[PDB]
Amino acid sequence: ANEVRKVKKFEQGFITDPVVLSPSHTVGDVLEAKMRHGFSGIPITETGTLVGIVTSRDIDFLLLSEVMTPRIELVVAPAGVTLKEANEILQRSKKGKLPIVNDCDELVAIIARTDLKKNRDYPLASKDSQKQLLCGAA
Amino acid sequence: HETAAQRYSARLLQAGYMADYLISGGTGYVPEDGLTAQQLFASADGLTYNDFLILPGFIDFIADEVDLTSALTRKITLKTPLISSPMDTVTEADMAIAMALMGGIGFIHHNCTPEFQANEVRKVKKFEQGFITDPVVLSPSHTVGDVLEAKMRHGFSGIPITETGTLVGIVTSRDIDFLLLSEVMTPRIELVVAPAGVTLKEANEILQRSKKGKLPIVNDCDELVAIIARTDLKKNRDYPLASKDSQKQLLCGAAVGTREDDKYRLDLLTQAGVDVIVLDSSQGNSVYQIAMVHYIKQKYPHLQVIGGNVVTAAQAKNLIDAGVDGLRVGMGCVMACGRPQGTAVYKVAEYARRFGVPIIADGGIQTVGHVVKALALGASTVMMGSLLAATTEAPGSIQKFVPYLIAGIQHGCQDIGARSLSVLRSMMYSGELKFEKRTMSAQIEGGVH
Ligand SMILES: Nc1ncnc2c1ncn2[C@@H]1O[C@H](COP(=O)(O)OP(=O)(O)OP(=O)(O)O)[C@@H](O)[C@H]1O
Ligand SMILES: Nc1ncnc2c1ncn2[C@@H]1O[C@H](COP(=O)(O)OP(=O)(O)OP(=O)(O)O)[C@@H](O)[C@H]1O
Ligand SMILES: Nc1ncnc2c1ncn2[C@@H]1O[C@H](COP(=O)(O)OP(=O)(O)OP(=O)(O)O)[C@@H](O)[C@H]1O
Ligand SMILES: Nc1ncnc2c1ncn2[C@@H]1O[C@H](COP(=O)(O)OP(=O)(O)OP(=O)(O)O)[C@@H](O)[C@H]1O
Repeated sequence: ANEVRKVKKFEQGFITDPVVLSPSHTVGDVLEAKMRHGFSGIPITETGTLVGIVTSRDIDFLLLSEVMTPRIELVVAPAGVTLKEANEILQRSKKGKLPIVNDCDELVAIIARTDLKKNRDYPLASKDSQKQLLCGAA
Repeated sequence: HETAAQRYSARLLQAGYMADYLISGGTGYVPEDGLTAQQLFASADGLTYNDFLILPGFIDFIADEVDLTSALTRKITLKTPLISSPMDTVTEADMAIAMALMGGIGFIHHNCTPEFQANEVRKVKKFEQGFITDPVVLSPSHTVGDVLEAKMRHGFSGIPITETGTLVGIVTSRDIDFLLLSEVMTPRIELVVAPAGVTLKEANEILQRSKKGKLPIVNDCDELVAIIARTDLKKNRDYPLASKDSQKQLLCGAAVGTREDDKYRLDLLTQAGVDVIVLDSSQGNSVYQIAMVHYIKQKYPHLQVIGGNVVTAAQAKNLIDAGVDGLRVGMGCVMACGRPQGTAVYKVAEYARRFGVPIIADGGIQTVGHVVKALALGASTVMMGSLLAATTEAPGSIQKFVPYLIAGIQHGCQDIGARSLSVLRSMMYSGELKFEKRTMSAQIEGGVH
């Protein structure tokens, strides 16, 4: 059921199933996640999908808990956007993450700049009537 | 300097229990067992490092108090008794920096155009630890494609920019990832540049606030002088074994040939500021090497000169009294001349020592045991050969690898019971250190084969 959920929710540019950490978290248990999942730019709010980001450059000189980015991030997707619009925002912003936030002013999805370097046109879409990927189960 | 009998009797009296100090001094008797070095080489069998052992002594210090300070030449001194050999397969500007940061020295090889060797010396003298040596600066007139490919040429991609060469801005992959333009990238606005030359620990604090990947170093003229990269600040180590000159920058040497065409090579290297010259030659005692020696000492009276290879006291005499300040003691390690290396090192070291001209035991060293030996026989420094080839510095990393040899030498000179290589040699020449020969049956059983 988890795998199928993961597959139905793909969204092309956005990160499927992003990791949010809790502002009540000393950085060592974030810094090791780079040793667990490999990625290391983590968005930060109470438990799930507010303050900004904790990112490798914030930690690479160091213990502390939340002496990193408050709610003060650069330009972001204000509700939900086309991938082509976020591609232009990343160009001006130069930063590596781009949050998407809802009208309640909380994170709802996130983008990574490295994936925007490599996303493609897929005319052979294989999408359902709800415009998201088809998948099967044995 | 105190003998095993002096140290045992004194250190026993530090713990506590007469006419035993008054009837034989601090020499409270020890058995004679094994050969002094002068006896070992008396038989006129030509020994090499596999043929003898050093009978263990009395230990009264930890394996981390074995001072390794050695002397390279009459005036250059090193924190480590190692050297990288002047070979194309071993030493270039990268390994020369790596050796000096490990307290040794490196000699840049000479199998090249004279200009290339002078450039590789210049690259070593100007190291500065945290800063990027020889940064790449691009012109505001270039189209971005000829910057974006440099990432395909040199691999890095945060290029500082100004009129032709060492600031008006920067360009980085983040300025270029989405696209060809000619100039649209970050103009002068930079988040806390260094206004002049600064301490590396100050730049370490500036990068923490600034969060950017590059930190320009500028001058009161409002132009670049150097640049720092964040990735190097994450990793730069302590190097207390400094190997620095009086001007507080790295020592390095250069090999030169002895040909008539080499006064020009020697000029370019002395203009690049090289600290020491090794006269590369298969046999050093030649009229045109003694001419080359007299020529250097007549023209550049500051430059230290290490005499090309010898294996006899007669060769060592002719080069010393020509004025050289060192000696590569090694030859023939199929050619009809040469000497067994262990006998060469002992005989040349024992001769040179009369004048104070330390030697350099180059040739056929392939274990840390052989290093400890070559240092017990009289060599002041050991020149690591192809042992360093197939490391990542060779044209598994020299910075990580040299500490192994250091700890090995220290453990050795601890079992021998000598607290510092200078004491090891003093203990050898005074006949306090005892040696043993080894039949083939005694080394076919105990290692080696
Ligand atoms: N916050 C995140 N939550 C979950 N996965 C993420 C997250 N950030 C990065 N990833 C994973 O890594 C990929 C993007 O890598 P990215 O360039 O963002 O790494 P990074 O955070 O910059 O890593 P690093 O700091 O080590 O360079 C995504 O496709 C996804 O697989
Ligand atoms: N959208 C954003 N707006 C503002 N600041 C951000 C944003 N995303 C990340 N940051 C912060 O900016 C700095 C740089 O992070 P960024 O994602 O741009 O690169 P990075 O993950 O450090 O990349 P890299 O590790 O490869 O050098 C960090 O302090 C980070 O917390
Ligand atoms: N401007 C430069 N000129 C010359 N060498 C440089 C320069 N910038 C970086 N380097 C080289 O690149 C190495 C790594 O630097 P850095 O991590 O900052 O690369 P970068 O500019 O961020 O490259 P990239 O954007 O591809 O990751 C440095 O140790 C140095 O050897
Ligand atoms: N010292 C600086 N002061 C201000 N801006 C700078 C400075 N150095 C670089 N920049 C700019 O800041 C942005 C990010 O540069 P940065 O050095 O962090 O990227 P980078 O590390 O080279 O790229 P990457 O994250 O892929 O490794 C770019 O627009 C760059 O031109």
